[PDB]
Amino acid sequence: SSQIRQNYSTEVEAAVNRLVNLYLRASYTYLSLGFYFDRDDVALEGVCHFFRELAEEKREGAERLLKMQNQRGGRALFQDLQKPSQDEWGTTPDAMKAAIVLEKSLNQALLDLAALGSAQADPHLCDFLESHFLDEEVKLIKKMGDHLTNIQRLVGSQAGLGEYLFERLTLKH
Amino acid sequence: SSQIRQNYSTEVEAAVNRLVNLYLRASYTYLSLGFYFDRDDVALEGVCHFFRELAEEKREGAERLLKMQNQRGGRALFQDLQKPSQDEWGTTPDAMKAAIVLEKSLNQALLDLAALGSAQADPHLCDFLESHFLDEEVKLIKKMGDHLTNIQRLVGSQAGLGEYLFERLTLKH
Amino acid sequence: SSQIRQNYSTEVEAAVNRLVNLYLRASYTYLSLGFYFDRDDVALEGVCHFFRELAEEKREGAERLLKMQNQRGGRALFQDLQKPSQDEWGTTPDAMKAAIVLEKSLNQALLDLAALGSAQADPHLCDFLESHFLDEEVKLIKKMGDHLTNIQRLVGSQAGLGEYLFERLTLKH
Amino acid sequence: SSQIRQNYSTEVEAAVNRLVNLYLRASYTYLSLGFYFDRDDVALEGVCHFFRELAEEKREGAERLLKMQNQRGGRALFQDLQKPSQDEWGTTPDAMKAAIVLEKSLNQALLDLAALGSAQADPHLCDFLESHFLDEEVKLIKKMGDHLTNIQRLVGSQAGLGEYLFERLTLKH
Repeated sequence: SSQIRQNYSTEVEAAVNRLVNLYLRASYTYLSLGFYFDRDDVALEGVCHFFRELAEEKREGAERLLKMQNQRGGRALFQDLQKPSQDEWGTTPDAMKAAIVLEKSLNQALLDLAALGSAQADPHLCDFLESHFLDEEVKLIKKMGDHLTNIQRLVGSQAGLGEYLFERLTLKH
Repeated sequence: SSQIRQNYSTEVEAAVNRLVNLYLRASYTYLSLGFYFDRDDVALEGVCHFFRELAEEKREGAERLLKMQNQRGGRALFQDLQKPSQDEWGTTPDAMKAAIVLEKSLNQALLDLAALGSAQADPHLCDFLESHFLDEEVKLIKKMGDHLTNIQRLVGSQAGLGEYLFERLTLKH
Repeated sequence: SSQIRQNYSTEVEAAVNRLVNLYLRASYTYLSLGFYFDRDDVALEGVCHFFRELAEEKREGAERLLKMQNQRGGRALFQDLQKPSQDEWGTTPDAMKAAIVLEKSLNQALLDLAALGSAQADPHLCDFLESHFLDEEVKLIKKMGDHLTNIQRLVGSQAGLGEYLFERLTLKH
Repeated sequence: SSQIRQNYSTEVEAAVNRLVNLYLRASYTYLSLGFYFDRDDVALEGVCHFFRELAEEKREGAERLLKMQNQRGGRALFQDLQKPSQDEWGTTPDAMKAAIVLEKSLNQALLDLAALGSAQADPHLCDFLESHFLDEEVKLIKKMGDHLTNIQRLVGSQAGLGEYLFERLTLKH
């Protein structure tokens, strides 16, 4: 039951639950990406840390959504978290490309929820999504695109050398 | 006169004045609630302080609206502030329920103004309302619902004991 | 490939992957438990925080296992994370009982891995499991049993009052 | 003579003496590796320091074993320290490979002693070996494998450039 629910549609409530699942799935994907780069036969620790920090960010996104669900008087419903799409993630550009695909899919889900909010005349969604979700997503995707461009520039020259240099000189330690 | 008014409809200007009256009326209601709980035959000071702090918040809301009215080149018009709906506010759950009804009515007024802003293509209202009003309202109502649930849980067990414990252990001192 | 794997059986490698899945599933279960207690019609925030902190601990356990998997030259393989067993978790004693069942199942999995390590003459597992896993589990289960005993003592007297008092006076804020 | 020896087999006592010799031999090998990289016609100082620090670690391991030998009432017996297997150590990947072979041989000796401890029902060996020896060895070998993977990635691109970059950007100064 809820004594507080007001102007909160069943459609939005369901979309929010779906988005929680998407963020948690993304977090899981990033966990797998991070540990792949920590393999002794891959050993690019800056990439390990980059993806692990993304896993944390996506889990935090999911938690923000769940907190909002309860604030509005909606009810969290969890579904299975499907395993990541790959067991091994190939080269650094392969992984960065996969990350961008993943982020674009999350962004589209956010765009769809924003549209739904407008269609349902639910202006709280405007405050909720605009900064911590939509703006963060635009910023993250820009950073990922920038990273992809740098690694592509580097591996065009020499692949092994390029991947090492990117990990040492772009990624944080 | 105004040398600055731009894209600010008479409808929005009027709605803003009405909302000022609603916030001030809410502030007045909370003043009465607070002092009721300070009666020597009620004597639940945590509840006194909870409602007095709400009275302050609602007055602050009204002042934010009036500042915005002037920023846009609209003109503040004040009306009588109707006395609160009750002279005595019953039990703690009675009062918390009354507070929630009051807050839901303010929230609906905010929702109506947000809708009007969209209908009038007045995007400044989006920035203005989203955080200090719509988000604050969602957060406040969640807190009130949580409080009501706790006091209901307690007075289901034993009323006197329950009201005392809630005031001592949930409410701030 | 691995250039480092030594004395690390395929059986242990598989068991470790299974245990990662179990820890992540437990983390997910605790996420659901925590948010259930944050519902406006439940509103027991000490219980919210207790389970959320457990969710963090279980995720940390999974990450420790994955780090060890790579240290040994094994290969992480992720599977679907099955949704928690319930959508709503009943009373505080209901939830604490469910937590204990969950923890006992993790503990049994740890016991099985310890046995396997001994059977495979893999003494690194002795150092790895003993403190951060086996000892932490014993300590956690003792705390949970203590909590269950306290809430049972309280709800035997008066249920609503008992659950409120436990949340206020035992659980951390 | 000893007035303290209890549950300490002659087999374990002998194995411990052998392991002291193995650690000291490893320390000696690392001394030679370090100074090879300090040759003016090699001049990779990060590699000098990496191997010198390993020489220190192995000597410390030997000293820990000797302290334990006396704590148990066993008697240290020293044998000749055979000279390292090479006078010159080739390329950085050549040396890193040689280090890994060396470490795997020490690890196997530790595994054998752990097995012997279990066979002799000598549980003090469990506490003694688990962290400072078995866990340290797993961690060290992971680091070495990671290093080998990075240098292999680099020298696959361009050997001279690769060895220089690894020394400058991976190894500590």
